[PDB]
Amino acid sequence: MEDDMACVKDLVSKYLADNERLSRQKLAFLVQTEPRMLLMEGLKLLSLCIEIDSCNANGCEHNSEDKSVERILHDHGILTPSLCFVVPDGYKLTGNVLILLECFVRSSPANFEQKYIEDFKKLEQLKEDLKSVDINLIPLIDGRTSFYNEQIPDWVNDKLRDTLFSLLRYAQESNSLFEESEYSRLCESLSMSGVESLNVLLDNRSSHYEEIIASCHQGINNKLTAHEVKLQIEEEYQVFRNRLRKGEITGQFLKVDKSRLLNDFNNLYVDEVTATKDNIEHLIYQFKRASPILRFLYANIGEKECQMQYWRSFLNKVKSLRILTRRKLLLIFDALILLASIHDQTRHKCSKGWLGSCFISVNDRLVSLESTKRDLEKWVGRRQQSERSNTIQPPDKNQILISMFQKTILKATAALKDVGISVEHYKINMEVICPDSYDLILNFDVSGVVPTISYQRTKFPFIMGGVELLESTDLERLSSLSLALVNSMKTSSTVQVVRCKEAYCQEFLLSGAEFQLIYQKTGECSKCYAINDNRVGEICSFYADPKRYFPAIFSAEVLQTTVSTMISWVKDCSELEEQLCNINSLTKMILVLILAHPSKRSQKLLQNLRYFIMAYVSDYHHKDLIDKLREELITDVEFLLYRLVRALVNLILSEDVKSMMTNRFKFILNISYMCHFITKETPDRLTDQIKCFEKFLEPKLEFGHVSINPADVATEEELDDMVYNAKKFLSKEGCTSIKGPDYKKPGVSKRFLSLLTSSFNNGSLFKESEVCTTAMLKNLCFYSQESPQSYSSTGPDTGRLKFSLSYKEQVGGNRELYIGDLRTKMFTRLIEDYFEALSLQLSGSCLNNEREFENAILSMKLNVSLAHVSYSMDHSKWGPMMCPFLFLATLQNLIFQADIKGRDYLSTLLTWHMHKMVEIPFNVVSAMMKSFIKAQLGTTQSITEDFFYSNFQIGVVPSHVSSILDMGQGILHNTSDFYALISERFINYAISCICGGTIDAYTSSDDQISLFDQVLTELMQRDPEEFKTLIEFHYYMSDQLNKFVSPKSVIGRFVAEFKSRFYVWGDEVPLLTKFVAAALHNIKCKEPHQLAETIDTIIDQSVANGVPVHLCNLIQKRTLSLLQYARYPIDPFLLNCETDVRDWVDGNRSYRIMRQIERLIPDACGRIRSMLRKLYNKLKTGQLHEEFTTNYLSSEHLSSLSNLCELLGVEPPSESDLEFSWLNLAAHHPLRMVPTIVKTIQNKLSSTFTRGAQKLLSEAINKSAFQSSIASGFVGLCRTLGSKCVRGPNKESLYIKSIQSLISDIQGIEPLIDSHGVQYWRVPLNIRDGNEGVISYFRPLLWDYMCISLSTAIELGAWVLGEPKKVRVLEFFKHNPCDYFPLKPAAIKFLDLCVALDVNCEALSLVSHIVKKREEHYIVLSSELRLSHTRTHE
RNA sequence: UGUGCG
Ligand SMILES: [Mg+2]
Ligand SMILES: [Mg+2]
Ligand SMILES: [Zn+2]
Repeated sequence: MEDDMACVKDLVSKYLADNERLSRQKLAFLVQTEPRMLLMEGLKLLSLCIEIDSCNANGCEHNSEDKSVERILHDHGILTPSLCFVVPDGYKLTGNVLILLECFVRSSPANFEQKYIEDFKKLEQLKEDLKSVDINLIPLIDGRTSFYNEQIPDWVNDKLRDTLFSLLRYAQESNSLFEESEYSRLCESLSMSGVESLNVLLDNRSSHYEEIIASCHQGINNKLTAHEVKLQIEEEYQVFRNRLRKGEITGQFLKVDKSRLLNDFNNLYVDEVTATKDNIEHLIYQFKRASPILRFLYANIGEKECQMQYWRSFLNKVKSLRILTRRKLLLIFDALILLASIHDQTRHKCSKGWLGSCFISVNDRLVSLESTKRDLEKWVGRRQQSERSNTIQPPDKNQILISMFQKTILKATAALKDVGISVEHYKINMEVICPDSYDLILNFDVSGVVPTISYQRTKFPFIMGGVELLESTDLERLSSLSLALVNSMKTSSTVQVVRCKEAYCQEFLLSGAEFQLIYQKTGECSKCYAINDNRVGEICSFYADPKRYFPAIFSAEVLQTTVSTMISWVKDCSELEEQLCNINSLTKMILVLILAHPSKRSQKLLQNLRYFIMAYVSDYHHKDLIDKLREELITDVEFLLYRLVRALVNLILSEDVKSMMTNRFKFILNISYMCHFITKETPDRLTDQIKCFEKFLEPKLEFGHVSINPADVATEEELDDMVYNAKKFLSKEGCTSIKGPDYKKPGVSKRFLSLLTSSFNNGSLFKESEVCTTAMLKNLCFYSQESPQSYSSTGPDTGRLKFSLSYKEQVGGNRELYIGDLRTKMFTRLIEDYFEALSLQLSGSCLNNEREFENAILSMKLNVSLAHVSYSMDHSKWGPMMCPFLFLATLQNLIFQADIKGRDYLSTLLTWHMHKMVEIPFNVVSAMMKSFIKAQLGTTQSITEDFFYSNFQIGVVPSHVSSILDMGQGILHNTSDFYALISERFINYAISCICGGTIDAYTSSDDQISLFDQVLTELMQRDPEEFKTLIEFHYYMSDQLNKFVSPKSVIGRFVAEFKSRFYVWGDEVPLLTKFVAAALHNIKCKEPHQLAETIDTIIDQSVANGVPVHLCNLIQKRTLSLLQYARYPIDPFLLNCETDVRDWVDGNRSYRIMRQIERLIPDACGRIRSMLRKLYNKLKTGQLHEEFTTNYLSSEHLSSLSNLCELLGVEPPSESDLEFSWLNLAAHHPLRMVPTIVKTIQNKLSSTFTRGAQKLLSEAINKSAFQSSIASGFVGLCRTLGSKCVRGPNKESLYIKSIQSLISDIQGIEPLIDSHGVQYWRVPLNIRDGNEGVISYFRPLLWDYMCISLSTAIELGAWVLGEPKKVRVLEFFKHNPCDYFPLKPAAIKFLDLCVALDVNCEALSLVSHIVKKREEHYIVLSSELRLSHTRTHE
C-alpha cells in the first residue's frame, strides 16, 4: 500500500514540468506524509496543472492569486464601478481587449452542459456590466472531458488518478472526513446505459408517489377475460345506439351532400361579401386594381453602361476599405458621382440615376442636388478660409476641389491595388474631372418630379389595366419588385406627403424603364416603400415586409410552368372546354395574389381548401367541418383571394362536371397546397408567441388545474391538487349517465381504460405474428456539483424538470415546442427508447418505422383499388389534452426479474414528467405587464389576459406553470405513438366485436388511416343507419380514450390520406405546388456547392414524387440565376439544367455532372469513355487495381492521363482536349462564409463527447440566439460572395473580382460560356508554370470527368461508361399529362479506390453522399420516359 | 465586409 505511494511520488517528482508556477505545489506535494493531506495536495496539483495548461494553450496569464476582476483592473490602473463577484481562472490583456479564460473539466455530458451554460451566463453578465467601462471583453471557456494535459503525460496521469481514488477510498473507510454527498461527488468527478443511472440515485419517493399509483389503480380492472370484455363492449354499444336514436347524444358526422357542401363553402364569409356568384370578368377587373402592388403589376409602364454607374460602383467598393470623417468622405463621393452624371448628360443626353432633383449616390442613397452643392460650397469655403490664413497663394476653388478628388482617387487606387483590383477594371473615366469642376457642379440645375413616400392611404399615374394574366409579364414585374424589396434589406445604417431631401433607394428595370423603390428605414423589418419614376414620381406606396418576398425573385418561368401544368391536368374534361380560359385566369390570379401579399391568413385560407376538397369527395364528414374551415380575414385582398378561390371551386366542382374526377381532385388539392408558396416564417414574433401561450394555457384553465410559480420543492397544497386532478382525469363518464357523454373534454373513462388494458393483457389485441473542505472542493477545476444524488416523485434533487416554451413556425401557423436541459433530454430519452422498442415489438405504427409506412401505403392503395371504405383521421389537440399521467396509468395496468425494476424506473420518470414546470416566455410576461399597466392607468379581457391581470392584482407575477393536463409537443412522442397504437387496436377490436367487419389501422402519433374491409363497405352501401351508428360509436370510444377525432377527418371510398400522402384509383396525386414551393424557398448562406447539392436533393425527391422534369430543370435554372446574381462563377459542377427522367431515376448526382460535362465538350469525352471502359474491364478481373490507385491518383494531373491512354491501347486526348479547365475558387482553402473526406472523418470523429464537445456546444449556443430568414440568407450570401471570401495559398483573403481581374490580365486563357451560363476556361498548355498566381486556381476538366465517371461506374455499374445515344423520333404519341409510370432505381476492394478518387478529386463529394436516403420508388411520366436518352453496356 | 436583374 506504500510501494505504489513511493512509486507515485517518484513518478511525479521525475515527470513534473519545471514551471515556476508548479514549484510551490510540487514542494507541498512531496513533503506530505499523512494520507489526507497527500490527497489534498494531489487534488491541488491536478487542479493547477489543468488550469495552467488551459491558460498557456489559449495564451493567457494564469490567475494564481485568484484576484477578482476589480483587483485586476485596479492593479492595472483602470477604474471600474462595482461589479458582481467573478474570479476567472485565467485573464489576459492586449491593447483594450480583455480576455477571461474560466476553465473546468466535466466527464459527464449533462454536468458539462450545466457548467458551460452557467459560466457563459456569468461572463455575459460581467461583459454587460463592464460595457460602461469602455473596455472590450471577449470570453473564452475551456471545458475538457478528460484530465490529459501538456504538463503530464497520459499513462502516469492515469496511474496518479487511480492511486488518488484508492487513497480516497482508504481515507473514507478510515477517517471519513468527507461528507457522503461530497464524497460521492468527488468520486464521480475522479473516475471519469442511462436507465441504470437511476440505480445510483437514492430512492426518496414518499407517500405522494404511492397516492399517485393508487389513483392510477383505483377503479380500474385489468384482469377482465375476453368474454367479459366483449359483453361489456356490447352493452355499451346497445346503450349508445338507444341514446343516439332518441337524440340524447348528438351525431358528430353527416352524409356528404355535394351541393350542400358547395353552398356552405359559398356562404363561408357572408357578412361583407354581398354576392355569391361573381362574374369572372369583374373579378379580373377588381384583381388588376385591388392593391398598389397589384396596380403596378398590371399597368402600362412602358417606354451601353454610362459613367455614373461605373463611378457609383467604384465608390461603393472603396467605401468598405474605409480610406477615411465618414460624413466628409460621403460628401466628397457624392460630388464625383454628380460629375460623372453631368459628363454622361453632356456626352449622350443620358437620364439614368436621377429621381427629379435628387440623384442616386453610394450606399443606396438619394441625395439632393441642392443640398450637395450647398454643402460643397460651404466645405470648400471653410477649408479655403482656413488654409489661406497662413500663406498668400491663389486659392482657385476649382483647383482645390480637383486636388481633393485626385487625393481621394489615389488613396482609393492604393487600397484596391492591395487586394488585386485595378481601377481600369471598373472602366472609370478620369475625363469626368474637368479642370472646370467646381463651377460645373455649382452651375448645374435640373427640373423634375419630387420624390415622395405616402405613408397613409388618403389615383394612379398610369392606366390600371392592360397586362394580360395569360402572359408572364406580371410575374416578371413581381420578380423584379421582389428582388428590389429584398435588396432594400442590405442598406447599411447611416444618419400625407412625406417628400424628403434624402432617402434610400433601389433600382430596377421593367419594360425598358427605370423604377426606384424608395424607403427611409434600414434593416430587415417591415417598413413603408414607394415605387417612383423619373417621368412621374410616386407610382405607388405600400407597407411591405421585405423578408417575405423571396420565392418570386427569379421564379417567373417556374411559376408560369407550374400553372400551365396544373391547367393541362384538366384539359380533356369535356364540360370544362368552354370554361378553360377562366379557370386558367383564376389559377394565375390566386398565385399572383399570394406572391404579392404573403399573409398568414391567406396561407391558412388556402390550406383549408385541402380539407374542403377531401370532404367533398368523401361519404361522411364531421358536422363541425365548416366552422373550422373559416378564418378571420382582415385585409381586402384576403377577401378578394377568398372570392377567387370560391369562383375556381365552383367552376371545377360543378354538378354538370362529372367526367374526370381524379384530375379535378388533384387540381383542387394543388390549388390548396399553393399555400406553401407563402413563407412559413412568423409575420409578428410577439403575436405568435402570445397565440402559442394561449394555445398552451386555455385547456389547463378549462380543466381547472394551473399551478402558478411552483417551487423546486412542492408545497403540500400543490401535491394535494396534483393528486386531486389525477383522480379527476380518470373520472370521465359516458353513455351511462343522466347528462351523457361530454365530448372533447380531456380524460379517460375508468371503464374504457379497464377494457383497453384487459384486452391487451389477455392477448385480444395481438396477432399470430406476436405469439476549507467544501471550499477547496468548490475551488477544484474538475469537481462536479451538478450531478443529482436523490430523486423524489416531483423530480430529481437538483430541481423539477424545466421546459422553455416556444413555437416552431410552419405553414398554417405554429406548433408548440418544449426545450429542456441536457439532463432532462436524457431522462426523457430513456422513456422514449423504452416506448419505441415496445411499439417495435408490435405492428401498425408508422411513426419511426420506415417499412411500416411502406406497408401502410400498399394497404391504402389496395383498399382504394377495391373502392373500400377509408377513414382518414386527424386528432385535434393531441399534445395539450393528452397527459403523462394517462401514460403512467396505462403502463401501470399493462402486463407483458429486471422487468419490474424497469417498470418502476419508468413510472418514476413519468411521475417526474407529470410535475414538469413550463416557463412562460418573458416576452409574453412583459407584454401582459405593459397591457395591465396601460389598462389600469388609462374591453375584450381574454382568458389569458384575465389570468395575468388576476395574478398582477395580487402581487406575484407568473413565471412557471405546472399542470397535469399537458405533455410536451414532441417530448413524449414515442409514448404517445404507443398509446395511439394500443388504443386504436382496442377500438378496432371493439368495432369488430360489434359488427361483422374488421378495420386495419395504421396510426402515427396523431395522423391515422383506417381501412375498412368488404363487410363494412357493404354495410355502408345497404345499411347507412347502422354504418353511421358504428362511426358515432367509434367517435365515442375514441373520446372515452382521450382521442378527439378532428373535424377534418373524412370517411370515403375515393381517396385515402395518411401523413400528407394521398392515394386514389388509377391516377397519381402529386403535390406539385408543394414541391415547387419547397424548392423555391430553400436557399441558404452556405457554400454555393452545398446549396447546389441541397437543391439537387430537393429536385430528386420532387422528380420521384411526380413533378415533370422540365419544371425541375426550370427550378435548377432559377437556382443558377440566384447564384449568377451574386456574380459567383458557374462552374460545371453545380447543377445540370438539361436533364431527363433517366438522369434522376437511373443516375445520381455524379451521373448528372457527367452528363453536363459531356454536353459541354462532346468530342473530348468519347476517348475518355473508351479508356474508362478498358480500365473497368481491367479492374473487373482484378488486375491493374493496386498499381493504378498509388501510381496515378497521387501523381500530377493532366500528365498521367496520357499514360493511362497509352497503357490501355487507346488514342490519348489531343493537345486542345487537355486545355479545358474550370475555375476552382477553393483551390487552396474553402471560401469564408463567416482532402475533403479526411476532414469530414475528422469532424465526425471529434463531434460527440470525447473531442469537439466544447466546439460543437459553443457553435450550438452561438447559433441558438441567431435566427434568420430565407431572404436574409440570400442577402447574406450576396454580401459574403461580394466580400473577401476567396482564401489564397498563404491565408490571404481576396475578392472574386480579384481572381477574375488576374485571369483577365493573362490573354492566353479564354472563357467559354454555355447556353445556360456555365463557364469553362481553355488554358493554353504553353503556360502552366510561369505566372502561377491564378493558374493554381484552375483544374483540368478531363481529369475531374475521369474521376467522376470512374466513381459513378463503381457505384452504379458499367452502363454509365457507354456511349449516350440520344432518343430516336419514333412517331407520334399522346402527351397525356396524367399518364404516370412507376419505376425502381437501378441498384470492399473498390471502397479503397473510391476513397482514393475522392481525396484526389476536389470537385464533388463522391463517397460521402451515401449517408447524409436514396429514393426507392419513382413515379414519372411515360411521355418524359420515352424521350429519355439511352445508355447501355455494349 | 453587397452595388450584383438570367
Ligand atoms: Mg481556477
Ligand atoms: Mg390524416
Ligand atoms: Zn445613358
